[PDB]
Amino acid sequence: VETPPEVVDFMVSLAEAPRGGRVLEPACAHGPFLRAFREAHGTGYRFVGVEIDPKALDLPPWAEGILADFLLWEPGEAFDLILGNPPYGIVGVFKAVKDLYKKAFSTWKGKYNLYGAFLEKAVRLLKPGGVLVFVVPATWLVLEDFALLREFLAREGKTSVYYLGEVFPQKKVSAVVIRFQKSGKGLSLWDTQESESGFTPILWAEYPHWEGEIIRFETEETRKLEISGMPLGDLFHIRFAARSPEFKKHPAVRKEPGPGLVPVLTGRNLKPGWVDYEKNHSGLWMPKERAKELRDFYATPHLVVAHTKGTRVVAAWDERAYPWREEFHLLPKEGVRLDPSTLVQWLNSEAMQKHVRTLYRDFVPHLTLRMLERLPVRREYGFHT
Ligand SMILES: C[S@@+](CC[C@H](N)C(=O)[O-])C[C@H]1O[C@@H](n2cnc3c(N)ncnc32)[C@H](O)[C@@H]1O
Repeated sequence: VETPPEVVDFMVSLAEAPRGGRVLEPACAHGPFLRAFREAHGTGYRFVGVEIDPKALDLPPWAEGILADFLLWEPGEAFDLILGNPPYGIVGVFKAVKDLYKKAFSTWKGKYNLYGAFLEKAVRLLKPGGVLVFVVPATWLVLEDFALLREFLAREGKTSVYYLGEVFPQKKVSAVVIRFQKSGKGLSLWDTQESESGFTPILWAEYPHWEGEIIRFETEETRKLEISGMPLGDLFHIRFAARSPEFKKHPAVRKEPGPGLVPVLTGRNLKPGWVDYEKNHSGLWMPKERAKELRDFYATPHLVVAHTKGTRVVAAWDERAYPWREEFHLLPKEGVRLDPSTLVQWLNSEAMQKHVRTLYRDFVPHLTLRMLERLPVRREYGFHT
């Protein structure tokens, strides 16, 4: 929260409304965007603010305050411009309300997130040609739970995404400003440069036929690398480890070492290019040959790629086939032949790190399945014929 001034200024500069138009700020509180817009564009507008907490609603006399749950409020009028910084979070009573939300919002998938709902509601309250400018996390660009939100936006209007990054005081959230015009078109991806005067936009690329696919920062080098290799997801089955509880509810699993016992490995045992079979980080041990009973692949030496180490590719070949409590487990597909040592070297390479960092920056904190499935494998490390 607490939208930094330079961010509010940037958003206000992308905003527009016809003289007399209705300007709305959902989850307004004291109305930071209502005020800023008026100061920058003028008084000739109808300013409206919606707040649910009667103790937060602190608006000037020129603004029409409204106490309601934006997500469930049904006004009788559409709006020209919607400005705001929607609440970031899940389920906030809670589960009770959540179900009404789940039935009210069509883009709601998985645990979703409140900001996605605000976006859909906002678009639905917009009149044709209307404009919304929101600051939100960058997770919806790549995450699976936001696939429906992406399709929605793509089909309802033209979308512009301005990458800001980690601009808020709390540093682990990457922000993005979305400028949506309810006048169908495609997607424009912009980057920004932070200077003393604030942000300066820089057009990165445009996708006029965008229909909701993941948004990435592509360059000629990424494109090149991807067309000249095959997707890792065509050569391997990506499997998931058993969660810690499965192990604890499994007999033969001890919480103290002993002879014949092997440590249940975690992401701390995975190093770039090697596995540390020595240090136990889970506090669980079990007879190696018994791991096969939790997941069959535990008995097969295979490739392990990290999902806990952030947005980078850390991989190793588990030659010993130990039980794992996490990470991605890759099993080659039928007929795929590969060179483990060179594949591993390739995945941990600088070029691979540069490639991934270029595309997804810091949108999300960990490498996801969708990012992993598309990693290009040079045909000289593995192939299916
Ligand atoms: C992200 S804050 C934005 C505050 C302020 N506009 C700013 O930019 O700093 C969302 C505010 O709207 C209110 N709010 C939270 N959940 C809401 C909901 N479901 N419906 C309506 N208002 C909500 C809260 O009081 C909260 O202060």
